[PDB]
Amino acid sequence: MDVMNRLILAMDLMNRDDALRVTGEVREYIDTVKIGYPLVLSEGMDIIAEFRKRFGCRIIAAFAVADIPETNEKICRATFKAGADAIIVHGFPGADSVRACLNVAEEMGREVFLLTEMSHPGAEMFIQGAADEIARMGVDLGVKNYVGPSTRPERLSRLREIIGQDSFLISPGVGAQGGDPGETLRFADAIIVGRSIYLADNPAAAAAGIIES
Amino acid sequence: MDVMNRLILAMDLMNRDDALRVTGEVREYIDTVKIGYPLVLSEGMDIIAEFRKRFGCRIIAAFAVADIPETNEKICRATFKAGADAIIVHGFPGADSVRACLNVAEEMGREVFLLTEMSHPGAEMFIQGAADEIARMGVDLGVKNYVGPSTRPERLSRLREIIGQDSFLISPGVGAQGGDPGETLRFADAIIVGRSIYLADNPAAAAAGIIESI
Ligand SMILES: N#Cc1cc(=O)[nH]c(=O)n1[C@@H]1O[C@H](COP(=O)(O)O)[C@@H](O)[C@H]1O
Ligand SMILES: N#Cc1cc(=O)[nH]c(=O)n1[C@@H]1O[C@H](COP(=O)(O)O)[C@@H](O)[C@H]1O
Repeated sequence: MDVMNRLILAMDLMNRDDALRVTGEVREYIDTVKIGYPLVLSEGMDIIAEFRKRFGCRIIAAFAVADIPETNEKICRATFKAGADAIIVHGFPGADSVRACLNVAEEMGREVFLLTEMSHPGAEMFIQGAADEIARMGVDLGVKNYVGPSTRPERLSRLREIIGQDSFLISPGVGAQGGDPGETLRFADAIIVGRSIYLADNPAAAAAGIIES
Repeated sequence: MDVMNRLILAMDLMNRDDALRVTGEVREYIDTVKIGYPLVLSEGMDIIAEFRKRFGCRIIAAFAVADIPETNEKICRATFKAGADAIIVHGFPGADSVRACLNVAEEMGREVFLLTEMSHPGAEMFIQGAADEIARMGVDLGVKNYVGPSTRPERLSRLREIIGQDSFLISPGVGAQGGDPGETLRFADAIIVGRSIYLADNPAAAAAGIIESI
């Protein structure tokens, strides 16, 4: 995936009008948009088609997939049918759940991102201790795309080590959760940014600002 | 929560027509339906309102919520606005992510179910070794409703031990994944059943048969 400006917009606004406006305003800067459940549960899967029609930006469905293999397969099918380029899947439910998603993505020609360690404080309780093994599981399964935390650069460094230079790594937690764009991009290929852009008075200026830095 | 016949239907059919037809066939037996992302992503969140209108069943949103606190809060907000009575939330992302869901549920008069240990084989890799501690975290947070695996009755037993007899416990993995209805109801208050009913030739007979076995 060639992410324009190394910057992925996390569009977690929950009404259609505002989400469309803000994404439109930053389209000169960003060609890849991460759409998750706050927007999808508010406006429907039809929102993915709408973004493709309006903007011709790649769409990553941030659905943190975390069910049994049979249900993960259905979720991936529904999400790729709607037009997502990629889906984010949790590794902590284990290898069979991840494989189920890889099998659908292989079949429909789309991508899986493996979420390895999360960026919020609570991630320290259980996920962090499992994360290096989760990332190594991903590599053994042939996963090529990963997600790891902007808020813990030492952990993001370790996860880049495990997955190698050829793997693709994107990282949330920049801005509102306290991660730095520059320090993150020493390990991640691209940064994910939501609130620092979408809650700005001038989203385009906020995006331009991050990019210029 | 009083689940009729201790049986919750997991409605994971992916089209509106089949989902409404199958649910209508078993409505005599079941007043609680677990609706997950397979149905919601195929048909929209309006399907929740439509089930309440047609059936008046309780709806548990099986969304395995597993994001950062701020995002979990927005998912719970959207879900309860859509008319879900309860939502399923993962414990593995930690206490702050579960507390975000509890906060919204409290504000809206809804219930959070904490998914401790999952029922599929992959659960053994990472989740199982954290599951007792996740359950203890639930107790510490004041969680009253939990989910644990029919496929590992000794783990389900341990979950019931940790949370005590006054917490409510529901359990998937019955039928298709190899769990036994009667054995699971030694420890769980209610069982979740999907494919054994909704893939049956006569779903009504499948549900009646299950209820008879218990
Ligand atoms: N993907 C993902 C996910 C995993 C993680 O560990 N940390 C996150 O912040 N996220 C998501 O990234 C986005 C971060 O947005 P923000 O820049 O903090 O506003 C949100 O959509 C959040 O749900
Ligand atoms: N809730 C939940 C979930 C957590 C888990 O550990 N195991 C499950 O099977 N489930 C869900 O319960 C249902 C079990 O359905 P079935 O009876 O195996 O067809 C599915 O909706 C599955 O996604």
